[PDB]
Amino acid sequence: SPLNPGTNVARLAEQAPIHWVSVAQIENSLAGRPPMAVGFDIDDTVLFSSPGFWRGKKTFSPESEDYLKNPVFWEKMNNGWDEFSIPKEVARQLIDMHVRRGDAIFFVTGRSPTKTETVSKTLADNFHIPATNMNPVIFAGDKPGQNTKSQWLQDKNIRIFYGDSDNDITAARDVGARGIRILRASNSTYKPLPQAGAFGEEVIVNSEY
Amino acid sequence: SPLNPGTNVARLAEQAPIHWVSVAQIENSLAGRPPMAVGFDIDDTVLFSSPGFWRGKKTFSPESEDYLKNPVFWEKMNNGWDEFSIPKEVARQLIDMHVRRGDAIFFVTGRSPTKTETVSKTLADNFHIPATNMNPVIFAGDKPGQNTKSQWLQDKNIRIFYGDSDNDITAARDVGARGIRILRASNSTYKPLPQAGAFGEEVIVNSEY
Amino acid sequence: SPLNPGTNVARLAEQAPIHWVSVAQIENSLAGRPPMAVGFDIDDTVLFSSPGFWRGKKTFSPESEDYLKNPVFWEKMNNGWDEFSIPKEVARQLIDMHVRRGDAIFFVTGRSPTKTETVSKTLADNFHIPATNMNPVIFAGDKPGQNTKSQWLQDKNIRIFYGDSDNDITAARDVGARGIRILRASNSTYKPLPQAGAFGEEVIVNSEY
Amino acid sequence: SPLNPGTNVARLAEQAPIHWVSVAQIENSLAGRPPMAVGFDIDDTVLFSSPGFWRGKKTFSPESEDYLKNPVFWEKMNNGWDEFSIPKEVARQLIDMHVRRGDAIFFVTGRSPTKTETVSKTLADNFHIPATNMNPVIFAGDKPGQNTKSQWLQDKNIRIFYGDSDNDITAARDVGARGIRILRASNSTYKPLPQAGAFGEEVIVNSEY
Ligand SMILES: Nc1ccn([C@@H]2C[C@H](O)[C@@H](CO)O2)c(=O)n1
Ligand SMILES: Nc1ccn([C@@H]2C[C@H](O)[C@@H](CO)O2)c(=O)n1
Ligand SMILES: Nc1ccn([C@H]2C[C@H](O)[C@@H](CO)O2)c(=O)n1
Ligand SMILES: Nc1ccn([C@H]2C[C@H](O)[C@@H](CO)O2)c(=O)n1
Ligand SMILES: [Mg+2]
Ligand SMILES: [Mg+2]
Ligand SMILES: [Mg+2]
Ligand SMILES: [Mg+2]
Repeated sequence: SPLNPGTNVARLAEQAPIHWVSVAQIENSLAGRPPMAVGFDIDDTVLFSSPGFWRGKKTFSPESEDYLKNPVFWEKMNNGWDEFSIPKEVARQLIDMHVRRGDAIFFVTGRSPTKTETVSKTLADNFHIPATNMNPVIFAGDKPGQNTKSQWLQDKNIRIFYGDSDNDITAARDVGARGIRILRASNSTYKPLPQAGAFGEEVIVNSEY
Repeated sequence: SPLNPGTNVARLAEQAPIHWVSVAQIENSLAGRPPMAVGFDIDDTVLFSSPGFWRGKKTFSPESEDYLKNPVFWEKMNNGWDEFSIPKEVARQLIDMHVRRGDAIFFVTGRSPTKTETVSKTLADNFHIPATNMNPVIFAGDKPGQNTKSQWLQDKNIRIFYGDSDNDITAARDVGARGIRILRASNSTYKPLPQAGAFGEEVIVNSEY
Repeated sequence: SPLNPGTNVARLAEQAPIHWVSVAQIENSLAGRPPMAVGFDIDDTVLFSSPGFWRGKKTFSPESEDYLKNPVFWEKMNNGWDEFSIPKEVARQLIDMHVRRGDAIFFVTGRSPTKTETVSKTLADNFHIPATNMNPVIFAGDKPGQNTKSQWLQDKNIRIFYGDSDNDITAARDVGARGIRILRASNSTYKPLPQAGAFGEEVIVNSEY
Repeated sequence: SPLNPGTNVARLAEQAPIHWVSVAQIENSLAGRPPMAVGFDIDDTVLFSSPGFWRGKKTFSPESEDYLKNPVFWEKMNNGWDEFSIPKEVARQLIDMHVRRGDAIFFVTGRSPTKTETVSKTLADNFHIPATNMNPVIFAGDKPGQNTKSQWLQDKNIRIFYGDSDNDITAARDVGARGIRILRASNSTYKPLPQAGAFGEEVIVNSEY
């Protein structure tokens, strides 16, 4: 592409028509609503867990995505590799806000279920989630052709679902819940990045970290 | 204010929590709604009229804002200096869209009223507004015999009001109309620029030109 | 195009590889250099003169660019329509800086020469340019196939040339002068906007106003 | 910190005066130059190693920065925790470009030295660095028996040094090498982010991933 592409002020100022929101705006929108269930995606929503998925790929399938169907990978991923996962600031702020509200907090992930998992502990510890707000992580798995999260959102009566992927937002849509998008960091190993805002949903500002 | 201030990617990626919308999205939101009255502020909403205001300030009050109280200025500004005003593309798109809907187009301005005005003609001609959708400019304000912008919005049953200033949005909200913000161009002489989105209202993307 | 196009943080943070500079950085780069000749383009560099060109087009050739070859247009443009031209802040700052330096200031424009012109006066007055730094505007004209500015930059020994158009920067290149780009405002009627930085030249930050 | 802070187009279009460059532009600047030594900082320059530093801080000093002085941490960090570090694309492109030139690739780190290290292997493997271009990581610093980064750049005749921290740029400048800045990712745990461009140096676009 051109050595010196240049730019112009129409481009510099250009904004995609995205419904951006802040955590404060979300909290304000909920003012006075009693405790309810809310849910969070995990990967690239509350944890930058690319370190573990990157290790998994290099270890289990350097040339493919097969590691994601490998039980030996999931056993490592769910039982300690989140020691290297970096909690997202947007998640600290959202989880603190939902604890303030007295909301029930659920995590619903496309990760595969394993025999044991330490992920619930990592989340409760890192985010300072009290026992009463915390719920064990739901490992909904990944099955092409099905949104495995939708039925879980329904079963737990989740009213807000935060996530980075299109299927997080459409899971919320499927059940009539409010789907709010978090930006996936640009150094995530899960590419391409989704188009945040592509269902006209709210997207949290500065939510890449 | 360092010579080399530098930057960082948090700053570079930072977004204000604005509800950005497009003309297409606004149109979509009105699908199936019958013809209705809509209204526009003039200055920095549909016309970049700073050229006449710049000339007016230079000619009539170079050291103050007194020109805005000078009938000699307004007679000039409302009877031909808009030949030098630059129509905004955002306004061309909105007015085309509303005309296509069969909506009534109103312009409500805080410009001081004059004996005659040719601003209505300028607007109909520049924006190709059909006679059936066109309405003579309304001069609203707080002088004896005048009615306020809010009062005129109620009178004409204006359901959507477009403008760049805080007072355009509040005038709409006070009567329960939908106030939609247009960005004031950075080379406008009316400074400082407003904080578009300051009341949580919709702001049209790229609406500075 | 899509109703809800969305975005992602790689896009939000993306920067074109442009050599951006500030006026302070330019002045610093010149520290200790004795008085020299410098030159400025006029339209969209020091004056937002779109009001006059817009009036000219609508008056003289609503359906074409023929007004730009019409002597009756130029006579109006160069003898008063700049009363509506809005001086650029970047130009105030650059002209003040060159006056500080004791530099000779030239304006070299692609506007056509007329029998009389009041543009030199408008510039000296609006920018507070002292007699000794000021020089009468050079109306170099426009002739496809020739950069009419290059020979003028050579004749006046201009060492820095500021401008918004590609031919301003290449005029400076032609003569071995330092060509520095100003951003053309997005509400200029001269479209399309140039790609600032496309010759790897310095571009002044925030220079659209 | 208003609930609805709004924005304006001056802010939206605002650019810091940074000398942005691309990898293509850097390569172009070296055209015809024979093979030379170039060097890279490691952390947040070529590896997003925050996962290991995050784990290290949690494990060894949750309430302080003491882990960076703890030999037990460094033995872990330099002997396998980089399996969880994420290579930066900007580094893949730069290292490919320099390898293609036949340049010598050096890595100079302020990480504390350890009895053994497998970081050199991680870097050669991840970046596909041929044995003829590869050099074992240099641990530079101010401990007895060590030499500083500046000293190592002189020793190896490193002509270009890439890094994200101020000290990477100053170490280059102190010995007359070309210091080129890479953006630290916003989800790095090393905070605050540096002001890339703080010394007027080149900064690589989009170099946060
Ligand atoms: N420099 C400017 C530009 C626009 N306006 C607005 C638009 C109306 O014409 C006028 C109403 O007083 O003020 C202004 O006050 N000053
Ligand atoms: N959280 C972090 C991340 C990186 N570094 C840098 C990179 C080197 O590994 C180390 C040198 O002390 O510090 C750090 O100090 N702290
Ligand atoms: N590089 C990858 C690939 C997948 N996943 C996540 C998203 C899915 O929900 C789950 C199974 O694919 O793991 C991830 O975080 N990073
Ligand atoms: N819409 C336009 C068209 C032209 N010009 C300028 C640039 C040229 O130098 C000169 C003759 O075209 O006028 C302008 O400012 N605006
Ligand atoms: Mg996810
Ligand atoms: Mg207005
Ligand atoms: Mg010009
Ligand atoms: Mg570093």
